[PDB]
Amino acid sequence: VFNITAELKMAARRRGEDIIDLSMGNPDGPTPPHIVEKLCTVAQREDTHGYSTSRGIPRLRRAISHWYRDRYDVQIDPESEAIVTIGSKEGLAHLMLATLDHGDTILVPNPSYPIHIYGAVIAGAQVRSVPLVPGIDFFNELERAIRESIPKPRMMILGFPSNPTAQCVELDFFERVVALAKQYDVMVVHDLAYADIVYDGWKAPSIMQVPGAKDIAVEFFTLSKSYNMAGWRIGFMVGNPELVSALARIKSYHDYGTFTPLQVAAIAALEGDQQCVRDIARQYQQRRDVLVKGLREAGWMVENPKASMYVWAKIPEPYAHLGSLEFAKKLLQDAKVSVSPGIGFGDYGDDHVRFALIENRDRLRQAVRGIKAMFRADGL
Amino acid sequence: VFNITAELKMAARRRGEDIIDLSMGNPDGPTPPHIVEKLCTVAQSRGIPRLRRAISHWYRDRYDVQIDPESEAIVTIGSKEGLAHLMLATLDHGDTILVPNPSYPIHIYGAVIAGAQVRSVPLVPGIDFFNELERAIRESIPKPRMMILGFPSNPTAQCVELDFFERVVALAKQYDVMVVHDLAYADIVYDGWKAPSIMQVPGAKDIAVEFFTLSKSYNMAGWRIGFMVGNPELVSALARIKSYHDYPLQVAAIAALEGDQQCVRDIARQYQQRRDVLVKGLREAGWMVENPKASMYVWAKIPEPYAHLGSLEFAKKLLQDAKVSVSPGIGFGDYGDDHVRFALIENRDRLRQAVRGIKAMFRADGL
Amino acid sequence: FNITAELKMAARRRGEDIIDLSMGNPDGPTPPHIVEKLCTVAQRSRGIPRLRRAISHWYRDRYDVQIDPESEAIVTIGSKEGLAHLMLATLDHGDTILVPNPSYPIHIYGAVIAGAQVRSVPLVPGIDFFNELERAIRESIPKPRMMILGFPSNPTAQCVELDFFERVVALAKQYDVMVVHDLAYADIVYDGWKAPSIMQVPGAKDIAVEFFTLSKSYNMAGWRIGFMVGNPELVSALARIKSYHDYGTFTPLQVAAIAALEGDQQCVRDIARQYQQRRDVLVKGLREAGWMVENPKASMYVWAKIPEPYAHLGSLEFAKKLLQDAKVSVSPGIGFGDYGDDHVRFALIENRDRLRQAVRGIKAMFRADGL
Amino acid sequence: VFNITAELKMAARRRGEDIIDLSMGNPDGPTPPHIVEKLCTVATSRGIPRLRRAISHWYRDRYDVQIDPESEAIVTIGSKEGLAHLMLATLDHGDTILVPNPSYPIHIYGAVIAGAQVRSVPLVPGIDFFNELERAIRESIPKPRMMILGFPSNPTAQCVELDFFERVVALAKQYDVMVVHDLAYADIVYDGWKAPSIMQVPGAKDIAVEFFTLSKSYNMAGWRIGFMVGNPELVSALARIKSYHDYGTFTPLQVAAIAALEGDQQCVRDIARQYQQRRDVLVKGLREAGWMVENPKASMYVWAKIPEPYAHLGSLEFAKKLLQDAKVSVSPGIGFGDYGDDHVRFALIENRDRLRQAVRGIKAMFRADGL
Ligand SMILES: Cc1ncc(COP(=O)(O)O)c(C=O)c1O
Ligand SMILES: *Cc1c(COP(=O)(O)O)cnc(C)c1O
Repeated sequence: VFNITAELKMAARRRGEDIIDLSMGNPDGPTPPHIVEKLCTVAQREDTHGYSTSRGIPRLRRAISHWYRDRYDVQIDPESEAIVTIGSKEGLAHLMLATLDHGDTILVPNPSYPIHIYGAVIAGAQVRSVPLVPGIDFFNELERAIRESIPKPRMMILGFPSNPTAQCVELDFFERVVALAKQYDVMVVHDLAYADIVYDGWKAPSIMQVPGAKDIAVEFFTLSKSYNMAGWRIGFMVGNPELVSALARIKSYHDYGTFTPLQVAAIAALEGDQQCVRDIARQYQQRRDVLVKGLREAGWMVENPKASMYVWAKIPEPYAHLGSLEFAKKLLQDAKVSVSPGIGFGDYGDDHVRFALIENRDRLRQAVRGIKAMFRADGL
Repeated sequence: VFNITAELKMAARRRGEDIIDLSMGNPDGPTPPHIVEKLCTVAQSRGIPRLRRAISHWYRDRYDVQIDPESEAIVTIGSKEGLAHLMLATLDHGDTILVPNPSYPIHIYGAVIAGAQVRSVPLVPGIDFFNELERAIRESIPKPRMMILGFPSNPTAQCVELDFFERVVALAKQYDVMVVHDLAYADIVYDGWKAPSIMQVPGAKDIAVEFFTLSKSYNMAGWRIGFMVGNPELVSALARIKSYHDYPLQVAAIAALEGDQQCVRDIARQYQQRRDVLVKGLREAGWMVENPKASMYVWAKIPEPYAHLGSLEFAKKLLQDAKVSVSPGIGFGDYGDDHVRFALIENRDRLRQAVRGIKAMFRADGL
Repeated sequence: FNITAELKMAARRRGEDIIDLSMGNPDGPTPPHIVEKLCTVAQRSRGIPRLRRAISHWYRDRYDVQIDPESEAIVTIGSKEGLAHLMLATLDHGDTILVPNPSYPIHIYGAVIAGAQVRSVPLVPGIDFFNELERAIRESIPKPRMMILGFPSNPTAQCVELDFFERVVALAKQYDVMVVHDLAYADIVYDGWKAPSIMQVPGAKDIAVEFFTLSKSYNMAGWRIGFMVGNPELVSALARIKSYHDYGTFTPLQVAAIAALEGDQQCVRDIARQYQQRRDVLVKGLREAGWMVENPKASMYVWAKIPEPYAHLGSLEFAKKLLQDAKVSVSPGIGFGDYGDDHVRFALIENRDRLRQAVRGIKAMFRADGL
Repeated sequence: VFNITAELKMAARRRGEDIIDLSMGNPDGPTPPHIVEKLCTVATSRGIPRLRRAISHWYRDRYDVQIDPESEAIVTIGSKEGLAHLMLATLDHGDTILVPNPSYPIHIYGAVIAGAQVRSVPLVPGIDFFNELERAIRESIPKPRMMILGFPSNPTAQCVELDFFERVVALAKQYDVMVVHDLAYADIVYDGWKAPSIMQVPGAKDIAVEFFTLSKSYNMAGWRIGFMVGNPELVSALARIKSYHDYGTFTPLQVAAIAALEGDQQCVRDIARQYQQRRDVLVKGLREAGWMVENPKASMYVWAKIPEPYAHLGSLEFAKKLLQDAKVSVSPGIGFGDYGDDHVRFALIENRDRLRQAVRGIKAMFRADGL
């Protein structure tokens, strides 16, 4: 369905229209200079080679261990419990191949990030979606989902802060999941891509802070959003040492490691001064504030996200009959603002659209003006 | 879990106990002698045309339904097998199907063949089955390929009216989800209650198939002869799968269908009287079990004071203390853990003996 | 086989008297003492414990072989269905099995049901079979899970000695490839011969199972009753699979199976010797006509090399010629694998007079043609 | 099984032995500055149009082949991964693919990971490869869906001419078996020899695709960039699976890739020359010691027949001896398929002084063995 709104947008650009594109999570801004300089400097050294070791260069797995200790007081063995990925999409897709085949089911929330589905369907797995929405007991539905699939699902894939809803959970959420996943012996994957994209002084919890999460869980983190990595993919997975090893084995038949100069560049991102991450977080918080306040002054009472790069907006009553896909087309044609239709994230999302905070503030104000002129011209 | 209770039962008889076996669902009764005689005489790809003509007449005479015997009917060696081959023809390996909970698992073998995965759908008092069915469809990605239903129902004895089927069929067509219906207990009905066929619903043949076995109606337990009727493209799919075998009870089985039918009535009558003894008996003992309106089963809710134990442990209690073997409800799914299933497959004297074994158990536990 | 069965029926609807030696179904009646028990018990998960005892005694008295009735034998609803279930128990979807070419396709149903791929191993005169079998084992990755064999063979009638099996078993142990052997035609033996069991090879049960269908030895076509013996862990696999499938094998057939296997074997001796006399009439008639066929020593088939003037036709089109011109239906050899395409199969399923009418139509065809 | 050889090597280093590592074929030389520069200054699923145009020009200039950049070309993330995805897009459980033996093990793996089974076809002096190749097609049911080839070859260094490819293509077209060709070593050619593309065969595109990686030609090892050309449907298939995975655009790397293809091509010739010089030193050195290895005509590899006195040890054991006695790590031929158990592979990935050091170790080992 995102193909549909990608086409309409591109048609609008080719018509010459000035479209505020708030429909993708591609960071707009530049990569921090220390990171780019390392990459370039290391690539230019005659002794450098692109290929590296199966699990990542030891110094980088060390940096990831340190990142866990410092942020979460969590122990990750760099030798056995950490592995460098070529971004989390690669990482996940490969964990699924290693772990899933025809005859297996994974559980995903609805609405959620569709990448987690594709990988599993590509690996041969079936997907069972679990409602994650206001006024439904998630833990009842998750436990139903486990009990009422035969055979039980091998795995459940969660991601907080959430894409697309911006939902944040505290540590007692993770305790429940973990105790539940151990009870039925279902593996937990957790996607921590938005851990640094956090507003109002809040911190994102890792699942690896629960005692014995390592016995049942793995956790993916990507550098894309925290460090504005554009046209570069790198991250890691940690936790259960057998799952880390199964990802290592599958990867050795696919790649020669992550591009070495990018791995060295990741060391410079993860180590040392993290002001560039706080600035990126801050830049999103203020874009959030212009968007949310502006939509509200126009009479669209959108909810204020506590994290992620997304405002997950409930379709106003007077347009609710249209559906998300139809509404998002209207926003594009009438307001000259590209959004993602909520239905693209699962059927429980059809009453919403998602905005990504990827244009600057003036542009955002221009998006708000376009939406407000639409309301006015529709008689609202 | 049935293997668990089939082995404790055989361990009890290993020990010289007089166990009243009400746990299998297999007729004790004699096959009508005219059918057995025709087997003796005969001994001296879609199935025999004659046998396929017989099902067509059957479908017309019972249900006013048109079945073309050239294309819309196929003989099977039983519904487990036929369901296996359909699944094989219709699923990609690993695909999903919908099974009610609680229900008799006629899919297990198909699941082994197709690598099928089951989404269990609650079919229980208190919950809206259609909302749950549509939910399970929607929430499985990709969509399930089929839903397997059976009325009258094993193990619940739940019967349905035509309007259920017109409602399943309308929903099936809405999501292009194939409907398989097992009419195995169509003749075992009580009190002028009657069993509709999903094929009475107009346009059913665009989305549904129906299986019937001879084993319950005619006491042909293990003769394994049945048939499938429905969509002609799915009949043809089965015929392909059967043709890979490249290959007498079929012939004998003609007598069952096109012969005199009083024996089918007499069989249902036998089960009805048996039902009356156990139900009456259990109730004298204060076990206020529901009277079934159809099928060979009494679906008994576990008395509150035995509720804590769960179906498995109550069944162990029953086997140890009352010398009666029952099917624990959880063998039919988690939504059956508060029941047991009795099969009316012993004689009435023996049903009485079981009633007295249950009573005493209750006398000794202070009820 | 469908093609030739359609042309045959076409010819009959046109009023032609076709001598059908194409189908392969026993025409004789089931011995009374067998039928008797089917009737009587009908009126009144591993197989009946008594029937598995009758299998155990069968192997002890015919092959001096110990088969433990409680763990090493199991009753089947025929060998085709029995093989499918074994395959479901031991194959992962998409795995490969080895099969001789040419051979009768008893594997096909299992292959489709278990999702198995097939690798054929040429089994023909002048090709080292063991070379090809091991080569087929080594050139497949992952290793094939099983090889399927059947001696006396359908369609070639080939017979092997006990040494052929001790090499198979020894090879199968080397690579850890399961052996399945089909003893179907063991009792259909001629001229004083006794057919050997793979289970006579010491430690055969470590790597192999053996299947017997009652159909051929006892005129029990359509009865769908046989057994498997061998490895206890493979038998237990089959017992599990079968428990999901059916409540149990039709007891009257099981008790009929006991009459067949226990006691007086005079009726199997008589069936054999009948096939022998039919063999002699067809083999002799065909040679008299300058069709120099091989003579089988077991089984019901005369595996007949296509005469050279008709070799360019292939087995399909030549068999069509037999049907059209001689009024005889044979099974083309290609239906058994491409390495059969210079043969046709004859089944000894008509009476001697009918077999002579065939030989006669065939003689006239050579005479009408150039030969 | 190259894990055993990599573990022994690491053990030796851990003991301070100076090991000349000629096992894993990892290019050791630097990427040309002009390529690497484009990484610094720049920092759909079919690829940047300009890159696909460069691909097109490369096929037109080198081979006189027309490849529509719109429909017949796709940027991969390198051949290893790109092939792995083509396999996931085209293969599942129930398929079999065909691979030579000995051959490049990474093809086998992508296929297996996708769930295909693999049938290997001997490609060795003394055996007729096309006869065995057609047998492998005909004797597997279902018939294999694809065959994967690569010349010049890893590990054997075999080079073929266009005549070879036009017989593959015709055989492929006769049986409708797709053909995958790996052109990774197109530029690593010696002594004026030249490697053809399967696309020079007219109608190749109806049945065939070709992979080329920038890794060897341009010392871009681990850069995760290449492309695939040929059949538009297999190209579209690769395109769709890429969309769903969304592993990334990697414009900087595509941009660098453009610099490789459009830049001065002398660096490629320099790279080939360097390997030709290292080959001259290893071949001449071994021969002076009395090990008369075949001179490769292309590829980073010397494919050395185990000398007769050591033949009996087999390749893994002879490789181990080479590491212990000569202080040289080689890859044992059996890791490439059973038909390679009589060779070892050297990779020309160490400089000439080091190659001299290897040779001296190997000579000292022949001398201590009295051979
Ligand atoms: C939940 C989540 N995980 C991962 C990613 C990005 O993954 P990668 O590291 O491959 O860039 C995103 C970007 O959309 C995301 O939203
Ligand atoms: C091409 C390549 C290889 C190939 O050598 P093998 O030892 O045969 O695997 C290895 N590593 C890299 C980085 C390569 O590019």
